[PDB]
Amino acid sequence: GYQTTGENNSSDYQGIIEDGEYKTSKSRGVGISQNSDNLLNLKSFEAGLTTISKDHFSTKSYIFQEGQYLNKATIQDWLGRKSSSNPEGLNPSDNGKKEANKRNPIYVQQIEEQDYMKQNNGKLELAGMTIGIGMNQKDYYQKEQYGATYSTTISKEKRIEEGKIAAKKVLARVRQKVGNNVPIVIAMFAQAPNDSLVGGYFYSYTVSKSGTDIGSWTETNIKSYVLPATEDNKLPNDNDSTSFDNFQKEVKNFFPNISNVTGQGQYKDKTLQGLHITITTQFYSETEITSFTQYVAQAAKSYLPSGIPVDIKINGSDGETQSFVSTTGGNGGYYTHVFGSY
Amino acid sequence: GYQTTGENNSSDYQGIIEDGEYKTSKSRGVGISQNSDNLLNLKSFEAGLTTISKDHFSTKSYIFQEGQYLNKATIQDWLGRKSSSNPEGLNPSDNGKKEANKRNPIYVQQIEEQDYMKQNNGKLELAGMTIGIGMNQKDYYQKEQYGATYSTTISKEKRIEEGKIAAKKVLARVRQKVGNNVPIVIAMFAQAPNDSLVGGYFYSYTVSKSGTDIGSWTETNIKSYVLPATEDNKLPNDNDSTSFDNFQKEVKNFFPNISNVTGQGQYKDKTLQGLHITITTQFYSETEITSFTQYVAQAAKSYLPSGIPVDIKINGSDGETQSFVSTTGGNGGYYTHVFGSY
Ligand SMILES: [Mg+2]
Ligand SMILES: [Mg+2]
Repeated sequence: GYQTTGENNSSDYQGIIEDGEYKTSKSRGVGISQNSDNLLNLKSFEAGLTTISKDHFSTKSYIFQEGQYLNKATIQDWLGRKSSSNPEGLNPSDNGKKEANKRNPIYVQQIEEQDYMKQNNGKLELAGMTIGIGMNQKDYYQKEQYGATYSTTISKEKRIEEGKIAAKKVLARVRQKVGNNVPIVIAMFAQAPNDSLVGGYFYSYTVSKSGTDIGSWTETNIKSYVLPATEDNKLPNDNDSTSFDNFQKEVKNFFPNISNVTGQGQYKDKTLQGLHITITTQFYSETEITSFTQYVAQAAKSYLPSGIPVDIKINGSDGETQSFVSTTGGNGGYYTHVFGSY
Repeated sequence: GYQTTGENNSSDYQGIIEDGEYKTSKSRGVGISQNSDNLLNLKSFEAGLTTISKDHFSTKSYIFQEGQYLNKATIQDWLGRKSSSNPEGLNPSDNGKKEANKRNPIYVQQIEEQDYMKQNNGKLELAGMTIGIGMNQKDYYQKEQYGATYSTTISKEKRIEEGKIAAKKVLARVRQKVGNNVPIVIAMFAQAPNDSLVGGYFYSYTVSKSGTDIGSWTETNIKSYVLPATEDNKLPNDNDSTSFDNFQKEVKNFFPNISNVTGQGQYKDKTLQGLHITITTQFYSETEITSFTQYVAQAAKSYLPSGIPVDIKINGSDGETQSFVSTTGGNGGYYTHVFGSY
């Protein structure tokens, strides 16, 4: 039969085990290949789809089911170019043209489904769905076989337009599979370019309560930014940026050997929501790890912006995590853990 | 001047920053080379030296100083064979013999110092010291240049005897450097062999309150054991072993792809004190990580021995830690953290 994973709570969904195995997505793997040139796009797409879901289908009242209605083959077809051989393709036909401004580009890069279930007489019933559609900003391609990479820059306006076109087709198709009564949230994502140190971002969503017409769109403004910031990639808040810089300076030279400090800040508009930081250093003893971990927690509380969740992973040179330091936010909240040897 | 790292507390020592840098050991690095054929010996030696220290020099009343009195060069000399060129060597002279039962073996493999300080008029003063001496069980060596590895098996009796001989020399030498009034704990360790999946163990200690004579020895019995257990390497408690096996079985097949589960159990005599477990699996999405992490916490609470600290690191296939699950012990205590993307 089915059992849940996890307990009922206000932060995460319970998931599903069926017949002794986690009930994996019917499209498992498709996102890896669709994002091969920048896997951070997969990670931010998925993370954002889950937060959008949490805002519409409460973790307290829905169980999360990995998407079952759209399988890998179907998503692969939809992500292909339309042709007489692939009539369901959402991307434009190959007009044969090699010029970046004349070709029909790939507008649609990834699609994921998350299903939200309610319990009915010991059985799960589909009660909500979130669909993400990831749209290219740059579409990379080759003029020749193992040859050089070119790109078509898709304007924000065109991306938005083609996203709405794709959303309407996806909604029509999904409605045939799930029926007319399930609320469906469709969330539009902009893929980061291949050289980006952060994944892409969600820019809008719509909620279809019934039918196939697309109603309003609600614009969204959650974005991630690399740390430390640079002249070309500034944070929305300079004070947060200088705070990070202070933390980095305070940590970097703890040992004779310099420690690398990088991270991401998540913003809603211009307001910092959280920090994720990774420190990488060379440790040569367990007591060095204990001391550094204490000092990182001190430096974080002193110098990093307060009142927000901060997670700091402390890795050795080989990438093995030796400790971590965190606060959920509020105040007096840092926590540490060292993954020591017996 | 000096500042501490960390806050005053009952679980860890505060450490020392001097002139903007952590005050590293004067023998930093020596343990890496002394344990090259099994680095788990370094890790368990250091971890155990810290726990022995905590039992004698309270974390609430001493600051930890990385060993300053014995430098790398001196430890290297002491760990060498005695000769007219190296009169301070603690290991026997090279009698030139190639037969494993005729050669003088290397008895002494590693030495580490930890210093414990009290504050006096804004200055730190040496108030205690722990010295570990690691003794071989098997001593590996070559009869020829880039040639084959042989070993001398050193009996438990001989190891113990030679350990006491080495301890007395180390005590005499250290007393000249630190004076006659500082309590010195000398802790004897047995190196694990080169193929061991666990580091070695502390077998005895003595406390020198003054002078150079070695008093009693107190036998100790903390040991680590690999998980899952095997016919050749059983846990001291079969019920703990079968409990681990149950946990492993319950986790292993969560995904279509099998998950590897290994670990260590720390025992005092025959009584389990704690578990460290590492799970390694292939994740393809952030929702898979959330669900697995919940389920690991459930399985741990259901099936693993209760009333002890358990730490479970959950790694992806590339060794990157994706989440972890822990309880300090007692009851209703599991905690989880997912290192998710924004
Ligand atoms: Mg320095
Ligand atoms: Mg299976």
